[PDB]
Amino acid sequence: TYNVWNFGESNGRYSALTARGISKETCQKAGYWIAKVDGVMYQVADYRDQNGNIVSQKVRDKDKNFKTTGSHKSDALFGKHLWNGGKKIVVTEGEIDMLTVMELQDCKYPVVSLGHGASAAKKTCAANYEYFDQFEQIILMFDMDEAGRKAVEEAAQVLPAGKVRVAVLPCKDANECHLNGHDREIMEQVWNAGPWIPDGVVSALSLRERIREHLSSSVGLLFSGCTGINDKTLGARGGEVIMVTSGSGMGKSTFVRQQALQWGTAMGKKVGLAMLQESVEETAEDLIGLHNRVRLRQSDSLKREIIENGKFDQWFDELFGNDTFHLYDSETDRLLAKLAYMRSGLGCDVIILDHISIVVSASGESDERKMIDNLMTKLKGFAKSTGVVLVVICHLKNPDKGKAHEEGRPVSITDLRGSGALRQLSDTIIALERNQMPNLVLVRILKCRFTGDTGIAGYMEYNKETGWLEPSSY
Amino acid sequence: DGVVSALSLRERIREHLSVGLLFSGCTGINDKTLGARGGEVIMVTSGSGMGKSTFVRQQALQWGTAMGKKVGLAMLQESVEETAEDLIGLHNRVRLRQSDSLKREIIENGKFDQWFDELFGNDTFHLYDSTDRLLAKLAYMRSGLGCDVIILDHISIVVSRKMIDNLMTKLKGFAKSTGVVLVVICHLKNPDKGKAHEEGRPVSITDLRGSGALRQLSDTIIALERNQQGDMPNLVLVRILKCRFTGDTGIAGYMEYNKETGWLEPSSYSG
Amino acid sequence: VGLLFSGCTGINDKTLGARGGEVIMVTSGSGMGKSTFVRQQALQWGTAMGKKVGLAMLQESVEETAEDLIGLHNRVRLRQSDSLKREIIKFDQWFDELFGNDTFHLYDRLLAKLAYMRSGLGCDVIILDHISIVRKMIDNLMTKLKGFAKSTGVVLVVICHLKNPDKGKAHEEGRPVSITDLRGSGALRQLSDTIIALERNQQGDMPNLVLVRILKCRFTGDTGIAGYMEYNKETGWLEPS
Ligand SMILES: Cc1cn([C@H]2C[C@H](O)[C@@H](COP(=O)(O)OP(=O)(O)OP(=O)(O)O)O2)c(=O)[nH]c1=O
Ligand SMILES: Cc1cn([C@H]2C[C@H](O)[C@@H](COP(=O)(O)OP(=O)(O)OP(=O)(O)O)O2)c(=O)[nH]c1=O
Ligand SMILES: Cc1cn([C@H]2C[C@H](O)[C@@H](COP(=O)(O)OP(=O)(O)OP(=O)(O)O)O2)c(=O)[nH]c1=O
Ligand SMILES: [Mg+2]
Ligand SMILES: [Mg+2]
Ligand SMILES: [Mg+2]
Repeated sequence: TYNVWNFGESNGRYSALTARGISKETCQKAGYWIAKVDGVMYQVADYRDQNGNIVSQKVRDKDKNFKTTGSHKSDALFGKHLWNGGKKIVVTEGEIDMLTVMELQDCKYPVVSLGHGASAAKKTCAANYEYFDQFEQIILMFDMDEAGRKAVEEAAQVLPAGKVRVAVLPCKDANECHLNGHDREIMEQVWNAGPWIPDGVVSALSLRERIREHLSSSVGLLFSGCTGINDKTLGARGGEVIMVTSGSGMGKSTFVRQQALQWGTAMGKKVGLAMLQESVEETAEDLIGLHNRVRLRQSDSLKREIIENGKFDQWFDELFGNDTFHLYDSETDRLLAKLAYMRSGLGCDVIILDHISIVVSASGESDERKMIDNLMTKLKGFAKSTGVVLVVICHLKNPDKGKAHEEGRPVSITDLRGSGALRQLSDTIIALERNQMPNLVLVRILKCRFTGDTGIAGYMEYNKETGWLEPSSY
Repeated sequence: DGVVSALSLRERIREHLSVGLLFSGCTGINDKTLGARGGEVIMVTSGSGMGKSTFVRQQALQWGTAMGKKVGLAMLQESVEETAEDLIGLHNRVRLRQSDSLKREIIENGKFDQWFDELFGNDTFHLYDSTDRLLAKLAYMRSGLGCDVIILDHISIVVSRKMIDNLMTKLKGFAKSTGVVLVVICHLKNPDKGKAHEEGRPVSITDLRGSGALRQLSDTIIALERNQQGDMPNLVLVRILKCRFTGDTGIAGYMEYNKETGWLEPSSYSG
Repeated sequence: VGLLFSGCTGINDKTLGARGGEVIMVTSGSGMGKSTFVRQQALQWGTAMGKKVGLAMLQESVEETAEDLIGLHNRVRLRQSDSLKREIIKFDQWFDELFGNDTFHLYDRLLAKLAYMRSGLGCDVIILDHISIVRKMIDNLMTKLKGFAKSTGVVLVVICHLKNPDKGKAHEEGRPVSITDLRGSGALRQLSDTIIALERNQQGDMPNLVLVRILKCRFTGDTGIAGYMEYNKETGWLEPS
């Protein structure tokens, strides 16, 4: 705080470092020494300019604190003044790493250190562009941490290209490789380092193993109720978005719960339901009677009879014997956190997002379209990063003229309600239509990205006594 | 001052003029707009699921092998393994992704490595893995790789009105300074009256999402249309919408899809 | 009367040509031919008029806008014929025929360059090719250019664009460009002196018949349909019919 501390007025001494692994000759060469002020021994490093004049002290205690004695610039490097050229420099992260590298080479290669570290490296590298122009190769030697990789990624932009090489280490940095006897690896990473490879670009030649293992694993997961759906779309796949549409009360949820039953029972996949039309008391209740080929909630006489005889526990045990059903009950930020907890932690493979029109209309926004677009692209980014089968349910809008959508109207692809990016970022669109013959439902495949065949996929019938979607003939 | 006289400019004009890249399939394009040139930003437009990626992938495949120029992709929409498998299947005439029993054959026969080194044997193709960071990556590809064709697969997911105008001015300044051939895919807006774009509706230049400067800062716009719920779903119509260098616009030709192989090949059709 | 226009000879029949101190705007859509129409007036005011012309190609480079002039003066579509670009490389005789004088001055912060072209060079026709790459920043720029044109008295021709129509056909298919269709703000139809619009049926029977519309005139005042020009794809000159 006061001024540059002189070694005479602070009882200075140039000695070795036993617990770090640095002899006294390298500390005599650089200028790292120890003062005795305020009783406790304080270590101190010296900053010089390009000429060689002392500009700053840096004082560290026994409990790893920092203390600048005065004006701290950004164009001041720890270890810069000793060299004024050369063919190869090694840039470190901390300050003991410079002593570590100059210990093992007997002062033969120019080694500099940063004055801020990895937090403010871009500021001290942008102002130091002119010092690195007189050099021929630059070897960056940072930590093997997240902040170290971020600093070596973001600090190689302001430097001249073609000279910046990055080395890897099995330690944290150079000092643990100096302590643990790994003095044979750090001497090879200086002379032979890794060339340019920024994250984001991938060469087409060095991709053989990933393409080899990628066509080995997924694929499959057939549908149910009809054959033409699997004849045209070839099932549901990881990383896709299948969007099922209908009118009002046309059977857009019954088909999805039937597919959830077939995918949770016949194939053994963990299924995560996000039902927002009803509570969790109902969407786990109808599956019992649907597996037992009846209508459970739609008959009051059978409810008391299965309460009395104890058959309800038998029906609960024969269905939910495995942990294959994860329910959810009802901002748009925490819902994706729930889906990430269902995908990463518990391990779901089929995630159903029912009735999306009450997560874009229940949020307070002035403009609905940008919110729908941002939600859809963030959900697609989630489904592409994790790679999970994701079914999403949305609705239709009002026609301009003619019949209504709930009386046999053939739907078009522009009838999706809310925006026009619901069909641009979805991977399969299935529409269900019927006419109130009140049970003849037809399936229209509007868009398929995997195959190409669209149009009428088939016909089904809804059973009013059991609750299944049976295939018909017509 | 940075003014330029037209008197002391003789050698710069003489050294400048000392056709360009051609399109594969629908040979009425390179007769009408006279092929692709350096410093161009080409726009590709169609409806939802009409074959924009399918059309641009064949152009990448035919500019990566028969011309010998470096090709840089940017698949912002999907993973690089999918587009790599699609390129490998498309060059060897055999539809690979949409066949399950054929993918497991070539990994155990050992001829997959015979397919891999035939087309990726050179350092031609360079893939990208998913605002200013993407521009920095593309500028790094152009500087330290020297690629001639750069493909941007989906511009709608880049937007996370003036934010699109600034991006388009920045891409135009990049393609003007570096002189790289840039291909950009963009989408159409929701029609408010009549049929949809997927049932053969003539696409105008008005239908562009986001802003209105997508047609004021680009050099050429190619639209593709095809009747989806119709009699045949593969006969496409190609429409040139704007060309600064030639000017002649309109209907170019017709192509079919060839469901077995996947090559967009031209065919004959009167009207 | 002042400066005359070459092609569409109903303009100087209606607004009596251009005059000093004016701000001329050409408003058309994408693919209508705004740069070719202003290029022709740049060519016809540098050799037949004898006036110093200051260009500002903010949209294109300086190599294309010079080769375009060299080709257009010699009746040859130059930049699009590959065989003729290597046949003539007689090129220096074509070069010193129109660049042998000190008439044309191209351009590769902008107002300082324009004030240096007016003061230090003596240019009387300043052409600004693209304005959209530069509500406050547009109107402030228009008032600064208006104060500059009032202080100096230089003819100024600036290209701007049209907005996106919300109902009906587009501007590229025969819709008449009204006075409302201007981007940025509403001061573009209040601070200029004349507005010339070009209309041509792109997706039509013939794409090479442009109609010219006058939208405003502070001297004569009469507006409406001017005439009809053809393009002559072999040559490239907009000629009236
Ligand atoms: C498809 C179909 C449904 N139904 C009955 C079963 C159910 O009681 C009801 C539809 O079941 P739901 O799936 O609950 O209705 P929905 O999802 O279409 O409506 P919403 O948009 O509000 O979510 O109609 C028939 O009777 N015949 C049929 O063909
Ligand atoms: C071009 C074409 C594609 N197809 C089908 C089969 C192809 O595997 C599939 C590929 O279409 P895509 O290229 O994936 O469609 P897209 O990229 O334009 O749409 P998006 O914005 O969602 O990315 O389309 C046909 O059936 N007939 C055709 O003529
Ligand atoms: C006027 C006219 C131009 N053309 C052609 C010649 C040129 O290739 C092109 C000229 O149009 P441009 O002058 O380039 O149009 P623009 O400047 O308004 O738009 P932008 O630069 O953003 O694209 O059109 C014709 O074919 N017939 C015509 O009548
Ligand atoms: Mg429902
Ligand atoms: Mg695509
Ligand atoms: Mg122009």
